[PDB]
Amino acid sequence: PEMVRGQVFDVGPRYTNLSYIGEGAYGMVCSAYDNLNKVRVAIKKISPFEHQTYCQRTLREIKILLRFRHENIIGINDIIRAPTIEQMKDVYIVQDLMETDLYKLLKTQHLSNDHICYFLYQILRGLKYIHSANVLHRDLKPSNLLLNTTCDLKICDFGLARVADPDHDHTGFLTEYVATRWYRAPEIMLNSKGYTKSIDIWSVGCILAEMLSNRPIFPGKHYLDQLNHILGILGSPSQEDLNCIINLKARNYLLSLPHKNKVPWNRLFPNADSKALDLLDKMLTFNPHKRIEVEQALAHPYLEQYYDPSDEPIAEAPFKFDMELDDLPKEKLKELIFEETARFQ
Ligand SMILES: O=C1NCCn2cc(-c3ccnc(NC4CCOCC4)n3)cc21
Repeated sequence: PEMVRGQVFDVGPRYTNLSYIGEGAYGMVCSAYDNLNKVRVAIKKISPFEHQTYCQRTLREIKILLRFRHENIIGINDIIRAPTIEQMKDVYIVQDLMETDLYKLLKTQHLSNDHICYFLYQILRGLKYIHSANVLHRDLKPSNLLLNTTCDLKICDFGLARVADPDHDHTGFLTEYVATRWYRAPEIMLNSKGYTKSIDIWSVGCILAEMLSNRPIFPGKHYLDQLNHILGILGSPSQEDLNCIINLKARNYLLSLPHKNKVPWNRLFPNADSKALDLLDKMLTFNPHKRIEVEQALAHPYLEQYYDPSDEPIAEAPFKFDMELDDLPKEKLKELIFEETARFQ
């Protein structure tokens, strides 16, 4: 029973030579050698049966990643768990080992325009597949973008993912949100539940600004401060942008603010490619209805050396509806996780 620094990692005999990677709200990740495929892999240990929320996230991810098959999306090679529902306390997700992530890379490395261009193309190609399956990632950020030595990119962590539900997206002002603050679209704080595809596009726009300068574009220190950073760059929303905001608390908050001028992209990023800044502007549009869609972003002149619609595949079977796991307790979801992972036994 290998132990990765004070913790049980029961993955053998197939997985040996274990070394710690990271840890978080997704469980704990480690590297290990696979004696069957003769290569090193990544193993994610999840213990979700204590909390119902963790049961949802585990099932969500397993279900999505098992259906998805795409070069720019991390696959699941194996799932390790106990032979019975009674003995099952943990779930181990085995994935292809990646060398690093874009969060770690941006902390120490300046990217050339060619690297920015290629990484962005890959994000969008993976995102086109995700959205074609009617799925929203909802937590796109540099630590969820994995890379290898040849600059291949894979989107990981679908724990917070949901099936798109545009008809049920409206909500009140300052309504609680789970996804990472710096990459949150402005509508999240105003009137949106984050149930539309446009929320992922905003996150990609933030990632692009981050690749251009090695600094987050909207580094809010807390929740309402996020919207101050966004408005501090985009300027005051137009009358037309405000007409889409019909709940009065959000509307009157925006109207109460002093007039702010848009900070031009060329001043924020004076070394950036003019086409990169034109695409950035379209992804970081205040109005989510006017915001560029994934297929238009792929067709933008900035990505013309890579744009090939016949080599940008879509999902064969989209997810019809969102799984009603909001009220299902940790026991019915334990049986669904057990059934979903049966194939790997
Ligand atoms: O689902 C996940 N939640 C968030 C964290 N996370 C990482 C992975 C993962 C998968 C395959 N390889 C690697 N390699 C690492 C990348 C970082 O730098 C060291 C090597 N990481 C999957 C997840």
